[PDB]
Amino acid sequence: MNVFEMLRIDEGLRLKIYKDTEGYYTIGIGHLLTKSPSLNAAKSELDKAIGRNCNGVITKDEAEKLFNQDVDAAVRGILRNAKLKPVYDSLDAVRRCALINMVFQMGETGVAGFTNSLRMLQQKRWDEAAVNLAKSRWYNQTPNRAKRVITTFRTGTWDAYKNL
Repeated sequence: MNVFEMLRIDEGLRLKIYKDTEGYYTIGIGHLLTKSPSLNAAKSELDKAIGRNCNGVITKDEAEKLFNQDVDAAVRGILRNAKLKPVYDSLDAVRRCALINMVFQMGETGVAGFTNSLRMLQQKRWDEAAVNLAKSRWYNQTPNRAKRVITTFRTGTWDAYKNL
């Protein structure tokens, strides 16, 4: 299993503009288009992102292209962030995938706010960090996805996804 397959499981694939769990306009593999209420603002962002008039719909290829960009941007963002990088560097390969996942879902800024949890992961206190991470809006809003990520940080294996 790799980060791509992991995220594809967590986000799903949708070829037509859709609303995410927070009610935002999204397309493809979890690609946020806008936080704006206007479907029109969304279709506009979409066309700008793809480079064609899409009329709210994209091909598999287009979705995968966006996905490749988003994962790359997530990784580079972690590597450039002063709070994130040291954590990332301290982790093993699977746990690294877990942090990429959180950053892809909630942005760098959002993850950087998990001060205490970050400190625990850095210290390799797996159990403690898992309990701390669960005390968040993140966990309460998307509990099954959060549990999958949390288990990944906890165990250092792909067990939570081997099911799926």
